Amino acid sequence: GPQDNPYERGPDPTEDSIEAIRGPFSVATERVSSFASGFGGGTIYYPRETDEGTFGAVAVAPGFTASQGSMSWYGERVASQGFIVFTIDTNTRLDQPGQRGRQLLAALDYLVERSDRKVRERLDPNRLAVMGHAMGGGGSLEATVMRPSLKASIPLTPWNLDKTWGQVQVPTFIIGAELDTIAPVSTHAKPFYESLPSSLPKAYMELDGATHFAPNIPNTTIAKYVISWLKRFVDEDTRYSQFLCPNPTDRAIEEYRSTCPYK
Ligand code: 9J6
Ligand SMILES: [Ca+2]
Ligand SMILES: [Zn+2]
Ligand SMILES: [Zn+2]
Ligand SMILES: [Zn+2]
Repeated sequence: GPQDNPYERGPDPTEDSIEAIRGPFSVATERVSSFASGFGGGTIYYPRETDEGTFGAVAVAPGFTASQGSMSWYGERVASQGFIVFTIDTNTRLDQPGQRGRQLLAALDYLVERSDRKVRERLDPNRLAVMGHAMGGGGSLEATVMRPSLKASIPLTPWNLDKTWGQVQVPTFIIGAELDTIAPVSTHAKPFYESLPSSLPKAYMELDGATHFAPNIPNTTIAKYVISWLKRFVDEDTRYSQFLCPNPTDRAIEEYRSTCPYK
């Protein structure tokens, strides 16, 4: 209930609600020009209804050679659960993970400092998160080292040649694709996960049979746990702990690792 947490948004969740293509909030968009400073522009998805209060935000980066269109399905699927979701483009499609991390932070700065009134009035600037695919997932990790005040980080089939993330202090949920040949889980996702502190709230979800591009098309297993992670950590919403702990056992999941419970 709202009395025990001012950040709770939407009705009490069910497996149905977290798997839904659209959550309880209707969503509008604002397009941001690529000539915005610090990143390549993007699309801001935001909840229209303001009667429950302001929302946290997640900036969402694509991978190498890719654009925001590869991540577009996250926009309304996650925003309709009560989040501002900014699917960005990078300065160039060839940008590397550190560059992508800086651009994720620039996108969040844009929301806080430069966005239209419609967005700015709906945003709690104290509750921000990052998510990204592949090199953008590497970027999500990088952004958390740069800005430890982030509330959550979701590296999706992440790629990074930097394998060590022990200094990360932000709750991090890594999603791996079992059969990824571009960022193989053996040398990317798994070592990133194991390198994160064992006292950090964290999880690793590996998708059975999945390729590197699994995160680029609607995937209910990805969506329901992305939503739950952001709820738990951006909103401190413990109504969603039930889906994260104990570890999920969905058939689509090859394996799940976590530091449950998240005190
Ligand atoms: C061709 C130059 O480098 C790569 O393909 C590195 C891995 C890119 C992973 C991705 O963001 O999909
Ligand atoms: Ca720009
Ligand atoms: Zn409550
Ligand atoms: Zn490192
Ligand atoms: Zn498998």
